[PDB]
Amino acid sequence: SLYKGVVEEAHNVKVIGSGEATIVLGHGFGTDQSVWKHLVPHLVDDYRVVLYDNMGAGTTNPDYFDFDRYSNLEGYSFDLIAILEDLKIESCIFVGHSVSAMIGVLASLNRPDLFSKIVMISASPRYVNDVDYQGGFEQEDLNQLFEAIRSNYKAWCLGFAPLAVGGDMDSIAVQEFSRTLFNMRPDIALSVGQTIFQSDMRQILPFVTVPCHILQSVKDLAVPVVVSEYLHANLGCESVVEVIPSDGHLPQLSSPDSVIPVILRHIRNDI
Repeated sequence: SLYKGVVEEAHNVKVIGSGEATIVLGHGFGTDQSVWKHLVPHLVDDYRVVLYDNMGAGTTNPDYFDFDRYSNLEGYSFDLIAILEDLKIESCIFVGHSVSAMIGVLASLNRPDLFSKIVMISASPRYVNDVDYQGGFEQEDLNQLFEAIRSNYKAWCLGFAPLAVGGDMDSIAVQEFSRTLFNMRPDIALSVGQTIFQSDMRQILPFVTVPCHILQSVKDLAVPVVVSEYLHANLGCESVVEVIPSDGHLPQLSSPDSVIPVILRHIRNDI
């Protein structure tokens, strides 16, 4: 089949660890499964861990990027479901970073039986400000971002990576994220950037039935703190919010000492 060439090969699927329960880790825009490097060592002894890359990431084949399939987030949610079915995983804890949080939400709406919980990191149901909604961006801000990608992809990557990652502009996390951003095919980065930035998942939040743990940095370029409160209030499922005293959109990569313990508590404990 209902959701789908090897699925495991196309998504660079890696299955590691051992245990009764399975954790599936979904990464955000501009990075890949390497974003979970500091988390994975704390999971492998207790859980089976599934890592995969989103179609369109620089580590994936650009010839497999189906513009119709990925014209909405549902295309990524069907790839996630196909990965779970391919592996015969009947239930998982899903940890979704950035766009993967909404991808996970959508997959749980299509298949709630496959998810016991969703742990979101840097999630947002809508980036653009609306009448009674603070997303953090005006349409003009996105228009400037897309113009910069059209004009000079390399310069945009170098200017955007320290802003998205936060903290020290010469850190290893900034260098890793500039590298994975620049590994994307520029036209795919622009197409995906537009699909994500123009998404609006608000209407479906009350229909979510899988419990959600909402985690984010207090200072995140793409996610005002208010978005975490908006998610908690509007998700129809049982949810909990934890705002971390950290800076950055990829905090599990840039501040692991303070961020990893928080992610671990939400994975290991139920609401």
